[PDB]
Amino acid sequence: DPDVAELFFKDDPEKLFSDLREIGHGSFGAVYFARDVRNSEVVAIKKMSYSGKQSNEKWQDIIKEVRFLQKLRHPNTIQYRGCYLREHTAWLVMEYCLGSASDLLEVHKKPLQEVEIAAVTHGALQGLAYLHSHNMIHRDVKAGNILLSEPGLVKLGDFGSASIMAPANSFVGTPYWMAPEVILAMDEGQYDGKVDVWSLGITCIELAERKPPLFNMNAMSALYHIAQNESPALQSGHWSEYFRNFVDSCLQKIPQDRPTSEVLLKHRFVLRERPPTVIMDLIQRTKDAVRELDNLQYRKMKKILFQEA
Ligand SMILES: Nc1ncnc2c1ncn2[C@@H]1O[C@H](COP(=O)(O)OP(=O)(O)OP(=O)(O)O)[C@@H](O)[C@H]1O
Ligand SMILES: [Ca+2]
Ligand SMILES: [Mg+2]
Ligand SMILES: [Mg+2]
Repeated sequence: DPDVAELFFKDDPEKLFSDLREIGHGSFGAVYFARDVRNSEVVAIKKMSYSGKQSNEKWQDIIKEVRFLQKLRHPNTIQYRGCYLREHTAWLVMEYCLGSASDLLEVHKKPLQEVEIAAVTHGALQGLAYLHSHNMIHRDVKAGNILLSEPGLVKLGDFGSASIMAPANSFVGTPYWMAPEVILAMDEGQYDGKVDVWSLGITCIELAERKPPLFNMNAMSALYHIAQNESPALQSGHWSEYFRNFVDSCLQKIPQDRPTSEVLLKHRFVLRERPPTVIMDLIQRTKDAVRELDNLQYRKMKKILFQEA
């Protein structure tokens, strides 16, 4: 097969990686914490099976994601380390991140501090401006797809729904985070990288309030709501003016009035001076809490400590 010869390494993954532990579950299989035997380094492995009967589509999705991942070379995007094949299962290897921003919201059962939101937002934004400068669109920006890695960098992950070209016209994304002009393709229409700026605004609210607006409504009704109603905003007046302004700019409903990710890189919310260890401290803050969550042996957050086993 042309695609296997071109995109995959020939090694048997079973010989290269060990101590696999599930750290998540995707659409094609679990995602595992693992150690590369060649250097004792921890990695993340997304196993994607293409057996069964949906084999054709499954294989097609795998290759499409691999081709996208290998194009990426930016510090705020998840590092792709290659892929392997073994018995109808493709092993996509990536640098290992200790958790997602949503895992952080789940561990503390509290929104993040504004300075932490600014740091996470800034990382995700740099990653998005990088994709957009190459005519790509992520299309699924949300806290659950933003990963944190030691020492403390924030990276965009999950390129399963990305577009290699803009403008695009596919109904894709996760309802609560979807931009209005993407929903309007449910019928017909086109859009560009600005749909990610909208999703980033919703994600900012999600980090500030633990959930995106409309999370309390079923997905289908939410879609019509997003398309028809005016934009949501941060609920509380206690956040700084810069943060409130960043979110309101991200959530402009008229696409032409919404700024590109490139322009937002210079927004004061993102450029405001903050401690260079904000993320590191957050991670540590989180590790400490995971070790305290009662039932550490039955935790779904205990993975944040897997590399210590
Ligand atoms: N590089 C990584 N390091 C650590 N954990 C990761 C990594 N990539 C993915 N994960 C974990 O695996 C699960 C994610 O992946 P992805 O977002 O890749 O899944 P999907 O295939 O999009 O599945 P879903 O739709 O359920 O999110 C995530 O929720 C995340 O916790
Ligand atoms: Ca199309
Ligand atoms: Mg995902
Ligand atoms: Mg996905």
